[PDB]
Amino acid sequence: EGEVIHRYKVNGFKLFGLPTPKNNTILGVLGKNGVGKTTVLKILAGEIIPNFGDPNSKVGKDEVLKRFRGKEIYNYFKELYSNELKIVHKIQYVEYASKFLKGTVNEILTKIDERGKKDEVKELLNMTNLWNKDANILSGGGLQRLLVAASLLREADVYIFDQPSSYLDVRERMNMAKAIRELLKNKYVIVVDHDLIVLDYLTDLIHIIYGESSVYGRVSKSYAARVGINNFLKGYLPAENMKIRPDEIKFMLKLKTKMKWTKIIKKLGDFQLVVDNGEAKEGEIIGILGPNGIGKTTFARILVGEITADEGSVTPEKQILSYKPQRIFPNYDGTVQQYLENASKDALSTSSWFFEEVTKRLNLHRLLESNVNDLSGGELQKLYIAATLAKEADLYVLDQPSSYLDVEERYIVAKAIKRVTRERKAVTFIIDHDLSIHDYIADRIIVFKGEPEKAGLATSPVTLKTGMNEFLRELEVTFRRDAETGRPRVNKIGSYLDRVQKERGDYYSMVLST
Ligand SMILES: Nc1ncnc2c1ncn2[C@@H]1O[C@H](COP(=O)(O)OP(=O)(O)O)[C@@H](O)[C@H]1O
Ligand SMILES: Nc1ncnc2c1ncn2[C@@H]1O[C@H](COP(=O)(O)OP(=O)(O)O)[C@@H](O)[C@H]1O
Ligand SMILES: [Mg+2]
Ligand SMILES: [Mg+2]
Repeated sequence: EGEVIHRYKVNGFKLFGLPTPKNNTILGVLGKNGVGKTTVLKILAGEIIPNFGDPNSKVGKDEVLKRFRGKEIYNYFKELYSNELKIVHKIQYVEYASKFLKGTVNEILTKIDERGKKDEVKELLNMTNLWNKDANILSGGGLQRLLVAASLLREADVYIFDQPSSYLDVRERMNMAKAIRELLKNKYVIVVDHDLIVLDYLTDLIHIIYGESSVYGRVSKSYAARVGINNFLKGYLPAENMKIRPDEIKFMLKLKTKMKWTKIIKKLGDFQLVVDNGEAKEGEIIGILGPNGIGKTTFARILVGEITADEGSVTPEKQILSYKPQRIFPNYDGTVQQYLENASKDALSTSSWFFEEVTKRLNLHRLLESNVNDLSGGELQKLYIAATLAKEADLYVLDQPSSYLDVEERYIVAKAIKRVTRERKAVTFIIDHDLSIHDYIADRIIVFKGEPEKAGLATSPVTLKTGMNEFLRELEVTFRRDAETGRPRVNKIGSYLDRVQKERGDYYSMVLST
């Protein structure tokens, strides 16, 4: 019911509504995958002409303008279609935007530097490492930084960023958010992202897109950024009168050592890793965070006996472990069902707590006939997370499980990790680059500091407060608690609370409504 903006094919996905871009404003778009976020951006960018639900018909620009006349969006579209707007679009699929890239990072950026901001962006996005590398040879994260950089250098009216936090480490995400905020004043900016802290930093306004993945999406009205993210956490949109999730994502709610490790040293070629002694309690979640190339995965690999430490040990030396590696690939002949059944009797019995909380809530129950090699990154991720979690263990290690996940699935996963760990009185280490995930479920954290590729030093497990304080300080940002949802809120650099908390040394504030 309502007015269809676009439909790709008969009986296919349909989109209802569009957000209006606003000048001198950063507009966030948020929702689970498969609901039309990328479609919305491509419409806004002028790459797709809305067909108003008829994929047979070739709608012209004139027709689109007649259909919008009187409405909020008309004027944007008039300017778009009358070629009065220069549009920059940092596309979602960065790996596809790679095979048309000739030359080094420096020379690509030098070619397109229209705003004389090359050197500025180099600094802001910390690109000196990438500087004389071939665009062709770049990893996910280097490509993402190169395209975001390239977008910042362009002189344009509208800048569109589809998921710029993908492949970025915790530090890079924050730098990218600072860079966009700083360099794109007095422009139309639209951003889609699944990292809530990135969105919170970047956005003035927020639209939620909700619906059923691959069936339909509807765009909410514009909310003030803070409110929009809060309604998303509550899972309720007041204006639309819409329960978009049956439960809420709540922050800040309310003995024996199961394992202990000495100082751990590991040298790999050039890179030296040092990890401080520590211990973990039964039921406890230790988040691990730090930039990439710093030894987090090496540390994971030491804990699972894949790599031997050069000095130091973990007691007890042999325990039942369950491991979700960072690098995920289809390595199995059989179905999702066969793979899950192999892992646990629980995982697929409609009878257990697991099936409904994890399996079903991950929507893995819909992929049972699929064989593992058919699955997308997102689906393999959930499959490996679910399998890992279904196994009865003393120790769980999950490496970057939020990669490939949308904004909903990461919190469903987060919740599950907590549930399994506490249920089974186990230790869980989770490495992740989404800071809200840590805030949401980590009981203590380990911070990795140093120089990517050369040296990493990791602290013992400390309180979120103790670790975040030191981590945020280096990163030069301050966090407070939102009054309504208790979610972390990042003070925009320069802001009222930002310089005061900075003087106090209170970078990670546990105070409500700061
Ligand atoms: N060219 C297309 N033809 C048919 N279906 C498409 C096409 N492009 C996207 N879709 C579908 O529309 C839905 C919404 O996709 P998209 O806008 O990319 O979602 P999101 O960005 O929110 O993940 C998904 O079903 C997607 O596969
Ligand atoms: N087997 C290895 N041999 C030599 N160097 C390695 C090996 N495995 C990882 N490295 C290097 O060690 C550093 C630490 O990597 P890793 O533990 O993968 O970091 P993170 O998970 O923090 O990104 C990286 O620079 C990586 O290239
Ligand atoms: Mg998309
Ligand atoms: Mg890693």
